[PDB]
Amino acid sequence: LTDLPGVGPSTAEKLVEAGYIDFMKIATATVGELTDIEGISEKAAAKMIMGARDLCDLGFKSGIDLLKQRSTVWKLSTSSSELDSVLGGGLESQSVTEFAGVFGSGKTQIMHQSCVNLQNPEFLFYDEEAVSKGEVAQPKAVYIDTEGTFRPERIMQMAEHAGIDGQTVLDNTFVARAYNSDMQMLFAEKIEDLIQEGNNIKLVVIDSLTSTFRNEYTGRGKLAERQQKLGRHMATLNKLADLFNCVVLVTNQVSGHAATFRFFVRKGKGDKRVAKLYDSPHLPDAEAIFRITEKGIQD
Ligand SMILES: Nc1ncnc2c1ncn2[C@@H]1O[C@H](COP(=O)(O)OP(=O)(O)NP(=O)(O)O)[C@@H](O)[C@H]1O
Ligand SMILES: [Mg+2]
Ligand SMILES: [Mg+2]
Repeated sequence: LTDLPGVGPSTAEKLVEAGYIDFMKIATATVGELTDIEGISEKAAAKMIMGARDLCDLGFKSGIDLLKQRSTVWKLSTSSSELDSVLGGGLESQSVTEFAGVFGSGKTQIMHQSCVNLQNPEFLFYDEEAVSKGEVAQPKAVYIDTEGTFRPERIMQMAEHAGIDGQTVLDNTFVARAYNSDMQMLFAEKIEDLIQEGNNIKLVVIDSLTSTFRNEYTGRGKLAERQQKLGRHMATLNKLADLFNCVVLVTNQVSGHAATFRFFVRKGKGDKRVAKLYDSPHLPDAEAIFRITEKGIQD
């Protein structure tokens, strides 16, 4: 931090104590965020922000440099061929993907499968020229469970069928049981703390993203307070995904909010499930057929 213009030993201590340990967080911070650190002037805050931006090279880019930025995105396999294809490779890091669907369509199953797949290095697709092995080493997941449906037995089972160690998944997955939107949102904001503690959080799951908000803001009169709260939640999720190059997955039961990739899942015959991609930034709408068995997601 002292490398930053105007930042000395004392200021650096104030910053690290306020959660600002890396340059990107400072480079992308508002003057308000820093000035509120107390002892950090608005003039110094402005100087270090401008300084961090330059150190991080946050300016105009064009040509081949545009491709380089896009290549920092790695993708996680869903264990389904059709689904990975519809996704253009797999679940994207630096974006939020929503799996919406009717009761029992498999939203939670997909969340569990992703936690398991994170521990199979062959399921993380990336360009080794833009993404180093070190960046995706010892990956960990965070599962914010707002429904109470996290099931360690299912993790063990899916892991077994995938040929990987179930306990290893459990050891590298953090679960937080949230009973309301306040806890849900706070846990999400605390993920940055886990990373500062040395945990390479590469997958974040929110199951469910919308349940608490709906139960708390039923009265369709104060829909403003609700949309404001959820919007701030989503903004935190998107920034977290971008800054820490990780995959953010969220579920939503449906029989409006921001999400970069949107799926609607319904049941097929028995084992069968059909997931319709109806919104993404660069892909055409398409449907993927897969199944959910004791092995987890397959086909
Ligand atoms: N161990 C398992 N073996 C085979 N199928 C399983 C297993 N566990 C779960 N399933 C399937 O997963 C279905 C439930 O999927 P689930 O992910 O909970 O749907 P959901 O969308 O999250 N439901 P909800 O949260 O209520 O809206 C079951 O009813 C089973 O068919
Ligand atoms: Mg993003
Ligand atoms: Mg569920």
